[PDB]
Amino acid sequence: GKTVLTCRKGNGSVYQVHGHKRLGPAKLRILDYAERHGFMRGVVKAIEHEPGRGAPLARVEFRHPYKYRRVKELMVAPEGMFTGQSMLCGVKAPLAIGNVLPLGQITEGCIVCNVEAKVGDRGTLARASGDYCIIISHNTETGRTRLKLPSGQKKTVPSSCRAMIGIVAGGGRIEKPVLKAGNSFYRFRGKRNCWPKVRGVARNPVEHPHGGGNHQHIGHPSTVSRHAPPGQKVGLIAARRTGRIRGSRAVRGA
RNA sequence: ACCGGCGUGGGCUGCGCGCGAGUGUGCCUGUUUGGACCCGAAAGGUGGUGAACUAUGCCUGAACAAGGUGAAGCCCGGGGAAACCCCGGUGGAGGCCUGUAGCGAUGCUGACGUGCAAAUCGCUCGUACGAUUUGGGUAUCGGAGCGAAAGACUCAUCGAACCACCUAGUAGCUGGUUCACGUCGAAGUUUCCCUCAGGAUAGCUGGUGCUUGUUAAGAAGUAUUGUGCGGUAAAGCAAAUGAUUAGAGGGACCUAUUCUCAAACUUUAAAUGUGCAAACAACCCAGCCUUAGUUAUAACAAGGCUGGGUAAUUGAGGCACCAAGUGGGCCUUCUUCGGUAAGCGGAGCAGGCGAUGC
RNA sequence: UGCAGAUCUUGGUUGGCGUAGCAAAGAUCUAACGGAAUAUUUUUAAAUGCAACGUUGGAUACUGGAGCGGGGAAGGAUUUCGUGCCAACGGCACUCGUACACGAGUUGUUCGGUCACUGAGCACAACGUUACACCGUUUUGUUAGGAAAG
RNA sequence: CAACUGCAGACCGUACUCAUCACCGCAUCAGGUCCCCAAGCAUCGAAUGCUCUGGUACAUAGAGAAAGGUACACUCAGGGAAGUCGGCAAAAUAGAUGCGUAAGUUCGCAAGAAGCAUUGGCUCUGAGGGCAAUUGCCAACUCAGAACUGCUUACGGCGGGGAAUCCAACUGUAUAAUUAAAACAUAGGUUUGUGAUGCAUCCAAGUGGUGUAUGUCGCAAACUGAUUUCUGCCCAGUGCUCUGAAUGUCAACGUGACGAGAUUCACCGACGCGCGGGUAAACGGCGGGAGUAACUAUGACUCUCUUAAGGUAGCCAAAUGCCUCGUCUUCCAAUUAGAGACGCGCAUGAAUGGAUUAAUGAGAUUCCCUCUGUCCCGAGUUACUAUCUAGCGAAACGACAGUCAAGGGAACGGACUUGAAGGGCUAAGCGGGGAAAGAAGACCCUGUUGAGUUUGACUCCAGUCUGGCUCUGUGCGGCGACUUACGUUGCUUCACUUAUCGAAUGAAGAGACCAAUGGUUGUUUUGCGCAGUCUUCGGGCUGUGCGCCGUCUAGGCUGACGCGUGCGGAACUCUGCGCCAACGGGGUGGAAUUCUCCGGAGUCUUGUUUCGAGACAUCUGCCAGAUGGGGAGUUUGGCUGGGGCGGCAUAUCUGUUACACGACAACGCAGGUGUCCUAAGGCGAGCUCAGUGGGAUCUCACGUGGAACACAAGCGUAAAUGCUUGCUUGAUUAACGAUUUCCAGUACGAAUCGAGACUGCGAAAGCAAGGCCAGCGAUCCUUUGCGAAGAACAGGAAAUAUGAACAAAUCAUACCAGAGGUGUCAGAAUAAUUACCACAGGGAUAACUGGCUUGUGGCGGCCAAGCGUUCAUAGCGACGUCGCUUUUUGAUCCUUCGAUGUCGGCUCUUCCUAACCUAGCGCCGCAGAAGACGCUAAGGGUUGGAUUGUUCACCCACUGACAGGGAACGUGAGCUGGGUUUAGACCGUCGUGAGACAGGUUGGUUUUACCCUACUUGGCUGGAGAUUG
RNA sequence: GUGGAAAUGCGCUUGCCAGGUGACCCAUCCAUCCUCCCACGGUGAGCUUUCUUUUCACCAUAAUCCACCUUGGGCCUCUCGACGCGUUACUCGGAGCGGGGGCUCAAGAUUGAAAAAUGCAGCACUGUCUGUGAGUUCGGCGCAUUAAAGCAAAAACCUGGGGUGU
Ligand SMILES: [K+]
Ligand SMILES: [K+]
Ligand SMILES: [K+]
Ligand SMILES: [K+]
Ligand SMILES: [K+]
Ligand SMILES: [K+]
Ligand SMILES: [K+]
Ligand SMILES: [K+]
Ligand SMILES: [K+]
Ligand SMILES: [K+]
Ligand SMILES: [K+]
Ligand SMILES: [Mg+2]
Ligand SMILES: [Mg+2]
Ligand SMILES: [Mg+2]
Ligand SMILES: [Mg+2]
Ligand SMILES: [Mg+2]
Ligand SMILES: [Mg+2]
Ligand SMILES: [Mg+2]
Ligand SMILES: [Mg+2]
Ligand SMILES: [Mg+2]
Ligand SMILES: [Mg+2]
Ligand SMILES: [Mg+2]
Ligand SMILES: [Mg+2]
Ligand SMILES: [Mg+2]
Ligand SMILES: [Mg+2]
Ligand SMILES: [Mg+2]
Ligand SMILES: [Mg+2]
Ligand SMILES: [Mg+2]
Ligand SMILES: [Mg+2]
Ligand SMILES: [Mg+2]
Ligand SMILES: [Mg+2]
Ligand SMILES: [Mg+2]
Ligand SMILES: [Mg+2]
Ligand SMILES: [Mg+2]
Ligand SMILES: [Mg+2]
Ligand SMILES: [Mg+2]
Ligand SMILES: [Mg+2]
Ligand SMILES: [Mg+2]
Ligand SMILES: [Mg+2]
Ligand SMILES: [Mg+2]
Ligand SMILES: [Mg+2]
Ligand SMILES: [Mg+2]
Ligand SMILES: [Mg+2]
Ligand SMILES: [Mg+2]
Ligand SMILES: [Mg+2]
Ligand SMILES: [Mg+2]
Ligand SMILES: [Mg+2]
Ligand SMILES: [Mg+2]
Ligand SMILES: [Mg+2]
Ligand SMILES: [Mg+2]
Ligand SMILES: [Mg+2]
Ligand SMILES: [Mg+2]
Ligand SMILES: [Mg+2]
Ligand SMILES: [Mg+2]
Ligand SMILES: [Mg+2]
Ligand SMILES: [Mg+2]
Ligand SMILES: [Mg+2]
Ligand SMILES: [Mg+2]
Ligand SMILES: [Mg+2]
Ligand SMILES: [Mg+2]
Ligand SMILES: [Mg+2]
Ligand SMILES: [Mg+2]
Ligand SMILES: [Mg+2]
Ligand code: NA
Ligand code: NA
Ligand code: NA
Ligand code: NA
Ligand code: NA
Ligand code: NA
Ligand code: NA
Ligand code: NA
Ligand code: NA
Ligand code: NA
Ligand code: NA
Ligand code: NA
Ligand code: NA
Ligand code: NA
Ligand code: NA
Ligand code: NA
Repeated sequence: GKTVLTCRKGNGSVYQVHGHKRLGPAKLRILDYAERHGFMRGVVKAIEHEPGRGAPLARVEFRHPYKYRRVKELMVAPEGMFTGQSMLCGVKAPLAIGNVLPLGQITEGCIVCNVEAKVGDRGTLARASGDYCIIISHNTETGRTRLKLPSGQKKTVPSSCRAMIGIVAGGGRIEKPVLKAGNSFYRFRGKRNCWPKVRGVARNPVEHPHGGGNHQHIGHPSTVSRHAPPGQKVGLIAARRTGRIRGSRAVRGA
C-alpha cells in the first residue's frame, strides 16, 4: 500500500504553519535581577490582533536595566487591559489585574494566567482564550505550589515561577455557530493546511486501513492498541471506553 | 570382505583373477553446461532525470457590463396609563436571483469520425462578490508525491512515471528453419513422475556389425497325430440356490405336477481356442568308475568313462552395440458395456486411413 | 557456404487512381499599365491561343473599438529595409512573398536592468553525521562549545 | 555655509513579431496563450444590429434546379402525442406598465406563483429647477393626461406553466479523452489520546525534523452528516482497556552442586498469557411450537421449548418483497406504469443512524394545460455539397480471382460432380454477399506465467513494550545469604553532588560575610598545646582544645556607642514626561591647575552561567523475551462428457462387465480395506452342525452340510479346515538360498519351495517359523540392539574400526539388524480475492449461428371399452400401439478463440401449409337462420390502441378475418440502444476482510465502401467456322 | 538665530536615543485630467431635378518656474451652549456645539516667464473659439459591509531629545 495521511504530515512539507503575518512568540519578560528583588514598571501602548490566534496580544514598553534604550515586549493580554495602563513585574509588585508576581506571593484561591511551569520558561500554561488556573495551596517547607489546570488536572510547581493575574481575553469564542463552509475556510487560512477532512471509509484500501468494501463500513473494531506501528494507529487510540458518556466523566489525560 | 557349524566341511559377496589391451591422435553421432538453431512476454533489480502538462500550500501583482429583490442602522407621523405596538420614507446586506466577459461541459446519444483537431466544431446548457478567476516567483515526487477521494493527477506515458544498465532475462507455449538423387522406413501403446499441451522407460525403425551355413543349428501369426486345460453360445427349472402362474389328491400344510425366467444360478455342455511332444549337445542296450545322497544291505539317485544300433511343406539359424521419430489418433467387419438416441462416450479380435496414389 | 513465405529486416516498385477529395470565417467587378505569358492560323470580323498574375484610378462590400486597430511580457532571433530574382517552396496561381541572392539598419547623465532594498525561500562558511558528503542544521532576532568587530 | 560659474557625467538592452502566417501543437493547423488604450445611433446595455477613423477583399476556382446528404435555413389543409423505451427533436412563453396572486413554511420565502388589461403615429396640456435685480434670462429629460388618426399584430433581443412521488438539507467539488450523480465536501452532533522528560509523527544517522510563532475555548485521531423530533435491549464472541499482579507458566543474565573437564542438574527470573473487572455514537447482534371468547373468523388469556439479548419507537411490495403483473381505492375506453391504503417484512429499523422536512437541483419517476410534421402521410422552396470542367492530387486494402441451383465435403463453395445461364467496354447510385476492414479475443479454459488488494495462510523485518549488563560517584541505616560473630555479599530506606538528563539566558549580579560533625604546605615565610600510639630519630598518624583564613551592611527594636531582629534593601499615587558618554572627595608628584592612583559604585571564592531532576532515567551501546498485514517474499493439489459445487473412479480386495487359456476400459454395477486376536496362533484327542419329528431343559431317530470358520465376497472343509478340552510359545532365530504376483521382467507390499539352531504337541508317522489369499511406506536425519569376561610373545581359522606427531580417560563417527512417515500412498513444507486487471496460448475446452439425435415440445394414424334421448365410429373416444416435423427445451462437442458484431422493435422483399377470411364441393344429432366436420385449394388478404425493454400474455375497439411458420432464432459498413454485459454510486442478504449475488436501482463513445459481384437506371461498339475458310 | 497672546511665520555641526515617510490599494457619493454631445463664430471642402441661413472637417499649448479666489479637513482666539450644527447615507457637542476673526494641510482656479519664434488649413499673405450637459476611480469622505477573515517587510530619507559651537 501507500503512505497514510497521518504519516505524511510528519514530513511537514505543505502542512507547516502559515506565519507570514504573525507578530512573533508571545512571552513574558526575561527573569532578571530586578524582577527577583524589586519590580519593573511598564506601559501598555497597543492591543493588537494576530491571525490564527483567538486571544488579543499587548505591546508593553519597559526601560532597559543597564543601558540607555527602550525595550518592547509582546504578551498575551488579560481581560480589562487597556492602553496607558501601568504593568508591574517583580517580587515587590502589588496584587492587581495585569501584574506579574511569583507564585509564592499570590494568595490561595486567586485566578491566574500565563503560568510558568519552570522558572524562566516565560509562560506556558493557560494561554488560550478565556482560560485560567486556580491556586490551591502552598508548601513553605518544600517551596512548591499546587494549581488546578484548565483541563481539571492538578500540577505542582516551584513557588518561584511567575504568573499573571486575571483571565485571558477573548472568552466566549466557541459559543457562536459557524454556519457556512466558507467561514471555516477563513478560520484555517491563518493556521495551517488541514481542512476540509475526508473520512477514512471513503478512501481506497491502498490508502487507509478503513478503505474499501461494497458498503461503506469498517470491518474491524476501531479501538487500536497503544503499541500499534505508525500507519496502523488510526481510529480511537488506546481507548478506555467508548459510546455516550452517562453521568460524571473522569478527568481526561494520563 | 561377511559369516554358519565342528574337516581334504559349508554359503554368500566384489566395477575380482583365471598368459594382459591399453594409450595418443583424427573424424562423425548422441548426453550436459553455457546466448546455445532463429525471433517473442506479463515481470524482478541498481543508479539517475523530471511539478513548462497537471495536484496542493505560500509570497507579490491583475480582473469581475446591465438589471431584480430589498436585511440591520436612521428620520418623520399615529396609537397607548404603562409594557410597548403600527404606517410612510431612507439605506443598500446576501457562499441571494435574471444576465455579458471569464471559468465550465447537460442534451442533441447533432456534425466530424483516413477530421480543421492523436478530443475539435454548432446550437442548447451550469455558474458568474466568491470555498471566485488569473500572471510571475517559490515549496513537496517514484517501494514516492499530492488528492473537497474519481485507484484522480505527477510533460499525449500511471491498480506504481521516464531514462540507461543487469538483459540476447526465462518460456513444457505460438511462428520460422535455404541443393539433388539413391537404399530402408514408423508411432499414437506399457510402467513411473505436483503427472494429464511435458518427460524418463520398454515396444515399433535405421546404421554398424559379429558368429556361422549351403540341405537345416536354438526356424514357422499354418496343418496332422498323441496328450492336457476351460464353463462362453446353447440347454434346464419335471435337478441344488433365487424368482414365479394355476389347477389336482390327502383355510393352512404335505405329495406329484403345471405357465414362465436369471450379468453377479446351474447337473450337462459346443464352435472358434489354448499348453506340451513327435531324436544327434538325443535315445536303447552291454560292461565299468566315483560319491560324505536314499534304503536294514541287493537296489535306487546323481556325475562320468568304453563298445555296439537308431509330424505335412515352407525355408537361412543365433548373438550384440549406438541412436532417431513417436507416446492427441480415427474408421470399418464381427462380439460388446452406458445412454431414448446421436456423424455420442468406453472396450475385445482383425483389416485399413493417417503415410497413397491408380 | 545454397531461401518463397518467419503480422521477417532495409531499399525500390506498385493496382486502387487522374480516383476520394482541395465545401466554417458572406465577394468581388471594371479600364489603363507591367510582364515571354498575345490580338500566336497559310493547311473578311464569331464558329482555330484558352485560362490565369501585380500596380494605380473608379465601383461594391466586410471587420464594427471584447476589431484581419495601435503598443508590450513569455517564446522566437534577422522574419525588419532597399535592389534584384522565379529553379525548389507558400497542398490552385503568382510578374507576389515571412521564399532565394547581394548589400544595409538598433545611437540614452534622466527610459528598463546592474550599481543600491527586503519577501515566500536557497544554502557557502562553521559544526555534526555517514564505510563514503553527492547528507542534515542554517529568520520564532538570525551561524558556529562560540576568541568570526581591523 | 548658502548662490553663481567651469569641467565631466561609466556598463548592458534598444531592429521586427506577439498570432485565422513570426510562439506551443511533426505544418502558414477552425485548438491553446498574460497586460494597456476603446468612437456614433437604437437600447437598461461591454447584450444584439448597423456606421466615421484605422484595417482588410487573404483563405483553389468556373459552369450549373439528378438522386441521397449537412445546415449557426423555412412553410404546410384537417386532427393534435394516436409516434416512441421515453414529448427525443421541434413548436411554444417572452420587454415594459397597472391590477392580482394558492397550498405549504424553518416566517426569510414559495413569487415573475397562477391570471387579466394596455402598448403605433400626429397635435397639444400639466408637474418636477437655477441665477440676478414681482420681473427678466437660462438648463435636464422623466412621468401623467387629452383630441385626431391607423394596423397586413409586422427588425433585433427576451421565462412555457401547474399537481405529485423518490434522493441529497442548501452554495460548492468531482473520473483531462464514453459515468456530474443519489457520490465527495459542508455547517451541526458524538467519541478517543494528551499538562511538554507530553500525544501524534519524519529521517540511514547526529546537540537532527513536523503539528509547535503552539498550551485543553489547544493540538492530534475516528465516525455520522442542516434544522425539527428521537436515538430502545445485548459485554456471551472478537477488540480495546484497568490504580487488580493475587497466583500458575517463561528468555537471557545471575547463584549453587556431581564430574578431570566439555557437558548435565537445581534455584531465581520481567512484561505478556491465564484469571477477575469496565466498555456498543467499538466491530457487531436483536427466537420457536400447541390450546383458547354464546354463527364463523381472529385470539386479549394459557402452556411449553429456548437466547448475551430475543427487533422497542417508527416505516414499507420503498433506490430494500422471492412468491409477484401481491390485495383494495383512485387515475383511463382499456394501465406488468403512477398515487393513497393494508403488513407473520424471502431478507425494514434507530449516529452500521430511524422518521419527517420549507427552500434549493443540467438528479430519477407519473399526470394535466398550452403547443406543435413525433405521427396519420407526406409535399414545396433556399445555401453548401455530390454531379461536369481547369489546376492539383492521397490512403485503407491487395494469395489468385469474382454468374447460379442441388450434391457431397471440416456437417453454410468463386474454384470440385451433375445441370442451368453467360457479348465486349462501361457513367451515376446502392449496401444482399465477398462467413468484407480495423486488434496475435478483453468472455471461457489451460500453464508447475504474473501483478494490484485482503486476512485466522507459510516464513520473516522495522516499530512499541519489558528484563540484564555498561554508562556510574560519595555517605548513613535495615532485611537477609554464606564462612566461626567478624568478613564478603544481594536487595532495599534516606541524605548528597561531580557524571548524565531537561529548560532559560546577548551564559547580566550565585553563595558567604549571620561562621561548622570546615581547612590551616601558606604568593613573596602563621601556627601553638594535651593524651594515646608509632619512627629510618629528622618527625609523623588519631582524637581533642586555642589562634588564623574571617568582613562590611539599608532599615527596625532596646539601654552614641553596645545588644537582639533583617539580609543587600533609599521607588509618588484604573487611564502614556525626561533619564546615556560622572559630578564631587581623598592622597603622589609638578605649578599658580596638569598627570596618576584610591573612593563615589562594600569585600571574598576548597573554582561550578543560573534553575530543576540526579546516580535513577529508558541517557548511550550490546544481549534476551513478547507483540507486530505497518511492511517484505512466496504459496494457495489432481482427475473431471468445459470449469465450479459434488464425488474419489488418487494406494488397494471379492463377484460381475470379460466374449469357456492369459490380458481387457468407463464419474460402469453390487460391496469392502488403514482394523481385530496370548488366543481368535501351534499340536494331540474326543465329538458333530443348521434343522425336523415322536415323548416328560432331558431322551430317541433322521439329518451331504442346507451351520461355523473376527470382518466384504468367492473357493474350500464332516472320525474335519467346524465345536469342546489338555498342554504350549514355530507370531523366535533363520549363514544376503531360490521363486511367484505387479512388471521395465525395477522397487515396495503380499505369498510359495528350502538348508541350519533351539523347540512345542503327539506312542508314532507327522504338523508348526502366525490367524490363506485385503489390512501398508524410499534418500537424508533421529533413536535402539549385537561387536559379554578370559585365552594368543603376535593379528593368525579364532581379539569390531577410525578421530592421520604420540600416549590415558571421556566424547563423536562408521559397518549390520529394527523403529519414529510421507493416505497427492515411487514419498514439495502452503490461505483468500480481482468487474481495475495482465501475458503466452488453446476451437485439445464452455457462452451465440450451423450439423447429427428427438427424450421433452408440436402435429397426426390403427383397434374399439365407453359417451352421445336407444345408437362404437354425426361428433367424440379411454386402455394400448405405429409414425411424422425440427417452429421449444435438453444431449453432444464436428467447424470458428492472430474475433462470423451477441435481444427486441422499426423498414423491406420472398418462400411454406399443418387453411383464420375470400372460391368450389360432400356430410351432420343440417326444418329456416346460425354452426360442426371433411376434401381440392397458398391466387389475394390478415387492423388501431392502454401497461410492459420485452418475445409471450391480458384488456379496449374495428373488421370478411384479425391463421401459424422459415429465410445465419432473415435483416446493426440499414437505423435505434430500452434490455443484457466493464470502469462511478446506493440498498438487501452473505463474508473477519478484500469482496460476492442468473437479487433490485440510477448514469454510462455504435467506426470505414472510392474495389469485385448482385441489383437499379444510363450510354458506346463488334459479331453466322459466334471475330478465322 | 528671530516674529506673534495663540494656532504658528521668517532667515553652524551630530558618538547616543526617540518618532515619522516609505506603508498597504473599498461598495455608494462628489470629482480633476481626458472624450462625447449641444449654442454661438471664423476658415475649407460637399450636395443643389426640387428643397436645405444647411451636411462634413479643423479651431492645438509639453515639462519647469514666479506671484497669490473655490472646495474639503485639522486647529487657535473672542462671545461660552440643553437645545443646536450637519450628510444621499448608518452623526456629533461643557472631555467645549454654534456665530465673528484668524493659523494651517490637500486638491484645484487665476496673472505672468517658457510661447509664437511652434503647430494646423487655404492661397507672399490670410484664419488660428468661448460657454453649457453626460460619461469617466487622480484625489476626498483616513469611508459603509463579511470577519472565529481585521497594517507585508526593509534600504534610503526627514524631524526632534540631549550634546557641541557662536
Ligand atoms: K475572556
Ligand atoms: K522424440
Ligand atoms: K409552484
Ligand atoms: K452537475
Ligand atoms: K464533522
Ligand atoms: K459482548
Ligand atoms: K467484551
Ligand atoms: K443536478
Ligand atoms: K455488403
Ligand atoms: K527347521
Ligand atoms: K524438489
Ligand atoms: Mg515555520
Ligand atoms: Mg470510492
Ligand atoms: Mg491495508
Ligand atoms: Mg454510509
Ligand atoms: Mg527478449
Ligand atoms: Mg519475484
Ligand atoms: Mg445565478
Ligand atoms: Mg454523436
Ligand atoms: Mg473502485
Ligand atoms: Mg511450425
Ligand atoms: Mg519399402
Ligand atoms: Mg500426423
Ligand atoms: Mg532473395
Ligand atoms: Mg472529383
Ligand atoms: Mg458591417
Ligand atoms: Mg485588436
Ligand atoms: Mg502551389
Ligand atoms: Mg497585442
Ligand atoms: Mg491557429
Ligand atoms: Mg432613447
Ligand atoms: Mg454594443
Ligand atoms: Mg459584443
Ligand atoms: Mg399541419
Ligand atoms: Mg405504438
Ligand atoms: Mg427538448
Ligand atoms: Mg397564503
Ligand atoms: Mg406575470
Ligand atoms: Mg446536493
Ligand atoms: Mg469523462
Ligand atoms: Mg459528461
Ligand atoms: Mg414491506
Ligand atoms: Mg420498487
Ligand atoms: Mg403513460
Ligand atoms: Mg405504494
Ligand atoms: Mg444504538
Ligand atoms: Mg441497515
Ligand atoms: Mg449546484
Ligand atoms: Mg451455390
Ligand atoms: Mg460502379
Ligand atoms: Mg490468442
Ligand atoms: Mg502440469
Ligand atoms: Mg503480503
Ligand atoms: Mg483441474
Ligand atoms: Mg495377511
Ligand atoms: Mg472441437
Ligand atoms: Mg470482422
Ligand atoms: Mg459480416
Ligand atoms: Mg448487414
Ligand atoms: Mg457483516
Ligand atoms: Mg435645557
Ligand atoms: Mg441652559
Ligand atoms: Mg470659531
Ligand atoms: Na472497509
Ligand atoms: Na458506515
Ligand atoms: Na535466442
Ligand atoms: Na537469450
Ligand atoms: Na511427488
Ligand atoms: Na499444439
Ligand atoms: Na503431444
Ligand atoms: Na527570509
Ligand atoms: Na452560486
Ligand atoms: Na455525502
Ligand atoms: Na415492528
Ligand atoms: Na404501482
Ligand atoms: Na454507400
Ligand atoms: Na504424488
Ligand atoms: Na419427437
Ligand atoms: Na412426443
